[PDB]
Amino acid sequence: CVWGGDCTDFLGCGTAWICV
Repeated sequence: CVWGGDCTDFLGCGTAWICV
């Protein structure tokens, strides 16, 4: 749940930066 990222936090919420 951020914006301007590569991956996803929760889907529908926003992106995520670092993901596994």
